[PDB]
Amino acid sequence: SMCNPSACRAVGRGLQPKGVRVKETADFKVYTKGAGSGELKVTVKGPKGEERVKQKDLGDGVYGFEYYPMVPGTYIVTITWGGQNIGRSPFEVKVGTECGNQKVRAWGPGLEGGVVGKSADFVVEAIGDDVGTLGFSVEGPSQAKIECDDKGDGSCDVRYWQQEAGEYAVHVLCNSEDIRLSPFMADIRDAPQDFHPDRVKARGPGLEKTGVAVNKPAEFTVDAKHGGKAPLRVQVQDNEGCPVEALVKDNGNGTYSCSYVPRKPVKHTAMVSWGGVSIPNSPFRVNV
Repeated sequence: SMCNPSACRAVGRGLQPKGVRVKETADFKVYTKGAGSGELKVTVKGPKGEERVKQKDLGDGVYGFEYYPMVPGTYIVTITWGGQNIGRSPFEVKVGTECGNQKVRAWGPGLEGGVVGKSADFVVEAIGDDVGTLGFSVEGPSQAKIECDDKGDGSCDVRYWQQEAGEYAVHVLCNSEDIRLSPFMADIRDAPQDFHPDRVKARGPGLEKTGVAVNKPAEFTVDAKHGGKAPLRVQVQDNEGCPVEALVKDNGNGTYSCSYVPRKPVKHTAMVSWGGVSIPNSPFRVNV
């Protein structure tokens, strides 16, 4: 027909051994296209026995799943294609209690996705002023090379590099415990041919080191004519973890007229990724 479970992949935060906490949605996807004629079965076993599992057909042999852990402890996720375990099934998942006082937060394109052979980066900035020890590790189809530089500013930049497509688990640890939402599931894509995230320049008043005022429409342009075709993502937030609104007008030629309005003369951070990869100079730290 013929059944071939080795062509199946099971990825998602709901399958990671550590990091998931109670009252969180534990999500994961299963890829089955190309695995021949078969049958997918997903079971989640917790300390309370059977766990409810919501399934959603994502098209093209991809199926999304969500279970909702309520009590800490060990959960087992069994994923089978024609009676044979898929990938690393069964998955042992240790669900923790509600996270305590967060001393640090993390955001950036490298926590959500990236491109093969390209740098996947994010930033980890301090909450308050109680200093500790930050830990980083990345698990996936290949061993990523991690680099992070303490900046004293309280926000230190983190980068990891790989050369294999797939989903990676990025762990940010504060005093040897996964911070909230850690591990972060990054979807690393294979590089399009014409796509050059390098050379995607973003100039403008809204991105300069100085010169941005509060309640002013701080604009900037993202010229990307020789960068292939790939989605543009603009994300802005202040010194706290609070996002502020961005507006991205596709001007139709390959350039973009981007706008965001700050609402505090406090330092904002504007991240511009092209095809899931930080363009040069991003993260833009703007003294608004």
